[PDB]
Amino acid sequence: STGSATTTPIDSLDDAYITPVQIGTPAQTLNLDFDTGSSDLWVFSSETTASEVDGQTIYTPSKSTTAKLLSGATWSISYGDGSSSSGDVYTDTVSVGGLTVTGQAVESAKKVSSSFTEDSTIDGLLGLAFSTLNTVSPTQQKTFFDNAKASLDSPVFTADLGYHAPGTYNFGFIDTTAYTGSITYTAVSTKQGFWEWTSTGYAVGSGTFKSTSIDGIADTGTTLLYLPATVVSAYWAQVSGAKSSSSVGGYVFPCSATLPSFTFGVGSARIVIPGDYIDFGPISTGSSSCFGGIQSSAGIGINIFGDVALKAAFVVFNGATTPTLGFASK
Repeated sequence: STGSATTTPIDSLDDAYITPVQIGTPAQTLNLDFDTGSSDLWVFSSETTASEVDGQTIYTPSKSTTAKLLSGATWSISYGDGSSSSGDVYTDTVSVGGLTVTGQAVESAKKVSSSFTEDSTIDGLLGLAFSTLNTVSPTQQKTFFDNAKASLDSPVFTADLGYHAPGTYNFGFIDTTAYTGSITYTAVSTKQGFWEWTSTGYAVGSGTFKSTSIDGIADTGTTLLYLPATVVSAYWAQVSGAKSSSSVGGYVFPCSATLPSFTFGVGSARIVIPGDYIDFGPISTGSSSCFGGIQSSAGIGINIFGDVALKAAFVVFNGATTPTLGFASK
């Protein structure tokens, strides 16, 4: 089997991407944030504290003939941005782009933090990291991908995120028309539960390539590119007037700037992030100070190849017995 679904930016900055997901019988379609940096499929629901729902579409398990309470199971998750959610668990039928999993754990939120409430466009998350990170207790649950894997034509999914435009998540096949040149594959460590890999270096603009190992995670659920302070300083030094602002919470730059590209290495291959992808617009409405899309990972404890990086590539998440990651230009 295979699946193919379009993923759409939630706003004009590509802050996140939503993908429609069918849950239950009859189908209830919710727009979920596919997150290769976590492993829980959770939704706003009829059980979510009413004051914490503000515009989201909810899953109502009592209206699904295939929903079953997973008795005794609870979940609770905290994300790198300080947001969080928790609740109980149902199993139900879940379909993405025509690919169906029966008995998928659907984690129903009883509580969500303010960041989730305030984002009317995201109805929940669909985790695509390794199932070892799933938070369901006392019986850990599998991701949608883990459940689908044996049925797929090939044990893979691909992320093809757009810049200010829709893109595609495919399951079970590689669309050879969706990228240019060849796909370069690179080793993955699953030791921390992430799609963790090592970039071979970087370049800023038209500058020379610096060969240096950068360990990090491929994370569709993180907006920006978070890299070591040395690398980030070298990038922003090429932008007149750019500076790290403790008050804003990162590097800012004059909105009048033209940003240089940023290249990262995948083996001997190179992925080029155009300068415009690194612009996250005014820090507040009407400001001439703009927020940068490349930020320091110092104090996160891990480097994160988030959407800024991933949207410059066609990315293969290969879930074979020994997982790997593939990157192609597009």
